[PDB]
Amino acid sequence: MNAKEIVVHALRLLENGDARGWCDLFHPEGVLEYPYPPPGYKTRFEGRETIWAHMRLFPEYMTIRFTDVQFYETADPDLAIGEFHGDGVHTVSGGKLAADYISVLRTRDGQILLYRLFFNPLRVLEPL
Ligand SMILES: C[C@]12CC[C@H](O)C[C@H]1CC[C@@H]1[C@@H]2C[C@@H](O)[C@]2(C)[C@@H](C3=CC(=O)OC3)CC[C@]12O
Repeated sequence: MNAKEIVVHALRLLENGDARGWCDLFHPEGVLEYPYPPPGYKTRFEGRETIWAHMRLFPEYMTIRFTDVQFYETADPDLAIGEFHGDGVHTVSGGKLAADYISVLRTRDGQILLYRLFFNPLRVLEPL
């Protein structure tokens, strides 16, 4: 798949609570980044296993759906840059996360080398 197809397939996996499948999309040496992380969190997760250690916990703590996926037109199909919106619900709290993302994804042969995901960490600290 090209980068834009991988992005949309990745969002679909997360919406279904399938964090294992989402991590499976990364290259073994692939990198997840949160350039604007919530206080305390790392900004960079290197390697598929390190990413999985982090993401495996998500499905139990939160449910999410995405909307408004829009891509800017790049030159190379293995790069996608898109904005979208996520609406998460904390399972225990009932608290809600409403986030506008911008993402940069670099792919190589159907696997993710870089998934750079900008969001406003203030939306995380202020559930609704
Ligand atoms: C930073 C974050 C904040 C909510 C909660 O504390 C869990 C952490 C780790 C997990 C993290 C959320 C923020 C969320 O917006 C994420 C970035 C969200 C993602 C959206 C995305 O495309 O991939 C990941 C799913 C869950 C998420 O990966």
